[PDB]
Amino acid sequence: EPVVGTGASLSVELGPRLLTSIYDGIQRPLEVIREKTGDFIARGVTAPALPRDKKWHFIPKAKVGDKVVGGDIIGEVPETSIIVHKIMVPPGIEGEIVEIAEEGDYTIEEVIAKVKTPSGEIKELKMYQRWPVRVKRPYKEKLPPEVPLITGQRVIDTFFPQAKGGTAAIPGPFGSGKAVTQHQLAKWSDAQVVIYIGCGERGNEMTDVLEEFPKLKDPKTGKPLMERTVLIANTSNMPVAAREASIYTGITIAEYFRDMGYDVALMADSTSRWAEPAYLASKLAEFYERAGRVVTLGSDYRVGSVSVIGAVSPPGGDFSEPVVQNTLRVVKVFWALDADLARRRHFPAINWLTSYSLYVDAVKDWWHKNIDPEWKAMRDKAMALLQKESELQEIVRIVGPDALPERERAILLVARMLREDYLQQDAFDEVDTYCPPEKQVTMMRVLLNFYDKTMEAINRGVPLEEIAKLPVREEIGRMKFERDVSKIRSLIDKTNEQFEELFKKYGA
Repeated sequence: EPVVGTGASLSVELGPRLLTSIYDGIQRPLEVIREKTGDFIARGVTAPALPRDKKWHFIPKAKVGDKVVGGDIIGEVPETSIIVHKIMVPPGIEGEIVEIAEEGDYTIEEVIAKVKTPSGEIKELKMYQRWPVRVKRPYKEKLPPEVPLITGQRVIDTFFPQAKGGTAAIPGPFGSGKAVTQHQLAKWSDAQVVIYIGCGERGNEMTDVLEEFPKLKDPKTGKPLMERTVLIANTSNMPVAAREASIYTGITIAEYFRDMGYDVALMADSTSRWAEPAYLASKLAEFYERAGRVVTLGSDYRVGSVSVIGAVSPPGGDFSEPVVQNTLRVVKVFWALDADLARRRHFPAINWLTSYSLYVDAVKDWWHKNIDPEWKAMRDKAMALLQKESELQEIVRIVGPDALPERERAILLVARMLREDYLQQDAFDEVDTYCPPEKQVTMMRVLLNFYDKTMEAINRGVPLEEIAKLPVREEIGRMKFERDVSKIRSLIDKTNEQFEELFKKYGA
């Protein structure tokens, strides 16, 4: 073993035709054959990765004379109907642009540019580039969690935010119908690009993909969702070596898009031991370490991100070890899908007592500045509400509802509303399949004002049975189905008037 270095350098190729592509853990097209891993390097057999014959339209964005550093965008190629693919000087390369393509059509092998480094080396630049998957793509700076990744799902966006660049986790195997939140996240999050790692996929869980996935429309555009997605399959008779590798391959394609200025979401998908602890906590850590929002390389000042959502399919129902206990230490957000919520058909079945996100403080300020100054104070009060509900329910189990004073009945009432009116969301409703930021905070105020007003009326000796059947209530329940946000907002003044009436009819 004369040679050295730990690896052959498992490169990935990064250029046009990533999107719509379906690869495996090392980057070869659909329906492919067998590799081998280890301490040392690895071997292969055959495959290509981005077409060498496909002709791509290249628009130059720089003239001969321009000084460039690694990361600068020298050209643009429209890849799909959605993504403009941005062509960057590979990292490590700075100089004078001495020669540059004229707007036209080229294959990826062509030299679109040439750069004179300061030693004097002319360096040849094509529309694609290579990177060692095991090595984190560099950037200028890694910014603090700060901008939320807007999911359009109320419980997530309000109670358990994901930061752009953050890391979340989520139970079970992705491609299954006990949850569709997985899918919902992938299509609604305001990332531009999605990197999916479908993983361990079984028996006809690959046929779920190749058949349906290219038929999926992207709700923001009505174009294939695939046209802003890279797909990375981890099936059963593939080697352990192309599974261990995959997340790295994936996160690297991820880094490549954020380097463009994109926000990308990356979704991973363990199954019954995603490969076959020890120090293997580090191997996972350093995967998740590679998530982040960054000032990208470039001479312009450009921010991109890779936020990671990781699915946690355990050995089963136990959710205690191995992969499960370790992953939760690393991640900053857990959305706990709870089969008992699912059985009561409370969807999304995210348990509000046991999920958690450490990015609330991080993101409150985006919410306050751009959407509502009252955001954080509100989610807080809502949660306090729901926490109280949790406790009263324990007791009411033991002693029944008759024991309860009005005040308490008022709280179970409003909690209940909070649960059915806000936490519950209709993934299948044409309006409620997505709840924009401005809508979440309005709905929130409506409920919380109802609450404010409920207690007050109670403190004023109004019967709760009166409030319970107050008309505005039934409208509040339907709220989520209203697309016109200010029709929703009017429920506040409406709640007020109905309540005023109720003070009158009891006078005092």
